[PDB]
Amino acid sequence: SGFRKMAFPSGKVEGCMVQVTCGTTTLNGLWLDDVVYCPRHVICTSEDMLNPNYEDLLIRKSNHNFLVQAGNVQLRVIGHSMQNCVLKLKVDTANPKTPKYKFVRIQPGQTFSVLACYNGSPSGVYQCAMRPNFTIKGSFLNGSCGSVGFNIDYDCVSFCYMHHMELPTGVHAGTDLEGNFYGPFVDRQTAQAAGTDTTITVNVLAWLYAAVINGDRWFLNRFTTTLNDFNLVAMKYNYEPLTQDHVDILGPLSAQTGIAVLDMCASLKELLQNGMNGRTILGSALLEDEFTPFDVVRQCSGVTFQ
Amino acid sequence: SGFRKMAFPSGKVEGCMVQVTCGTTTLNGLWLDDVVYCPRHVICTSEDMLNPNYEDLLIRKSNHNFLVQAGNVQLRVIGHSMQNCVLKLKVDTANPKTPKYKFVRIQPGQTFSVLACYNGSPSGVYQCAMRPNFTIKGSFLNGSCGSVGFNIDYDCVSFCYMHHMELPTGVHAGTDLEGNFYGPFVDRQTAQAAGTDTTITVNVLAWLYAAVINGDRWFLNRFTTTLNDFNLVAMKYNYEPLTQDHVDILGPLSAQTGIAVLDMCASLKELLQNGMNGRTILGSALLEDEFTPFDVVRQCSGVTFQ
Ligand SMILES: *[C@@H](*)C(=O)N(c1ccccc1)c1cncc(Cl)c1
Ligand SMILES: *[C@@H](*)C(=O)N(c1ccccc1)c1cncc(Cl)c1
Repeated sequence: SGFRKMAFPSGKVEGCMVQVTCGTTTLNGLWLDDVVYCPRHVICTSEDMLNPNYEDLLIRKSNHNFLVQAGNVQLRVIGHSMQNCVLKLKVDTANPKTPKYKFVRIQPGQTFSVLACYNGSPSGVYQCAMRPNFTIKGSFLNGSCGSVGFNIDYDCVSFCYMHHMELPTGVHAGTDLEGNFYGPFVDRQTAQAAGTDTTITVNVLAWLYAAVINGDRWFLNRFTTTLNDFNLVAMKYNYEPLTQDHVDILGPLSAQTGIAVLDMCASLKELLQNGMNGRTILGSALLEDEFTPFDVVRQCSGVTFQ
Repeated sequence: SGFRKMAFPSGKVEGCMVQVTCGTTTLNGLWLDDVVYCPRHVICTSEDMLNPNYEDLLIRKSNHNFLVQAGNVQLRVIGHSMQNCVLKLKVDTANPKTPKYKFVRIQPGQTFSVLACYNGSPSGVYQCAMRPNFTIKGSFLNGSCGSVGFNIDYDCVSFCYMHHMELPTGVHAGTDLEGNFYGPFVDRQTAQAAGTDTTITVNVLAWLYAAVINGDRWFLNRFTTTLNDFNLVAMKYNYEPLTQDHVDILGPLSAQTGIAVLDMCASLKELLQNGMNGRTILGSALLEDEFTPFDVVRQCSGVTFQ
């Protein structure tokens, strides 16, 4: 029992983190086989990151302008190319710690683990969700760009995020590992802002099921609701719509607890309309929306990775 | 910016986890140099864990009664001994992945990372605090016993916790790595219960400083308080006393923010007396007490580990 914001073991990713330096700019890179991936804004100085022409900045660079450090061991760069917003640095040594991996792009609503890094050295690991507005509520300081987000499935690391920037509200934006930004953000200095967010409804429902599995039942009730009537209430409280696929995905958790999905929707309705009245759910006084149905099944059932 | 429940990178500990099997009992062990550490209740069956005489149970065992698996590679046990509530299994191979380590015992109020494991295979990583009542609010299923808690300081892993059992309220108890339980718990079947807990005051204050550093200031006020007058209020709300050493420890965070410690106490007072009035602090609607002053400095300043 218990329920925690739980990340994947980070060791497989720790063995890929390196430090990339170009001029006075130092950030983090990801070393898989004989390529180091990193943000292309590694080639920018302070005045460069205003309206940068990255193609122009890159043709002015040489292989020897890039220093890659894997621990205390220097990696010789033998090739470089730009792909969207990431740089690909060909090095003369393949990483012997390369795990089985994929480059995947995730959906808003999905979760992943983040291994925060500084100067190529891992600092901490935590769980994040992709917000509906394509930002993430991360924890990142200066120098963290290049840190990656990932999921692990058995032995295989699915890299889904590379960190680039902080937005003015303190939230974070970055790219998938092909260099394509999540959401309407660019790797330059503009007035870009997050734009409005919503609560991830299916995840809140998953977490209420997590609570029932763990013995919190005070918020249950005898009422039911229709999907349409629930969706009317969700829209009023800035929750995103619930679909029949969301209902289907919640099926196993429904069947394990004996609580129909639309019955749990009725509970969520009351919670939105009445608040929590001085009580808590899984140690929280807010409706938590950063656990997916998969996350709940994994933690309340117990799947490992090798 | 941002503030997350952040664990240490787990890779150094992943390389020490093994599976230990005795009869039909399978759990997790920690392999450092040529010793595997695990709970001594590995030698108990179902009827054994009622009023077990562990000395009697152990003398009946042989080296070959213990199967240790490190991945898909079997480890030959060449010696065994009991030390308090842990078993020490001497194996014929030293773990080549042994990090620099220490066995430390932590204080209630301190935090650590937990690498949850099943069948010797890591499942997830998260942050925990030692509660004042010496339990931990973990996330553990059957088979997790033997999982360890730890902190990392540069390159050195300080192991502080080995998981043993779940108590009836869903919280968890275990030992330090010398086999000595945290709190008044025993590795047998009794009606043992957690006993009353308190909120870790110095940690709440640290977290309010974390919030100010990150831009939440709504809870600040012009009032101050004396240490004695604050401690009168804390006792009424089941917070533990704040000492002059707590005030000293909060010094750097006070100086970084320009908010005197006793001024932040005045804010906490008002928060305890008035609630949070529909607002949140660092994304939480409760006063959070599982970050130490060290945790806040590490995350809001950015220290790594190698
Ligand atoms: C990612 C990175 O290294 N950035 C810096 C920081 C300082 C000098 C050059 C580059 C960075 C950080 N945040 C946003 C952007 Cl566009 C670049
Ligand atoms: C730690 C462990 O392996 N336990 C079991 C579980 C099933 C059979 C034997 C031993 C265990 C779990 N929780 C409490 C205690 Cl005293 C033992």
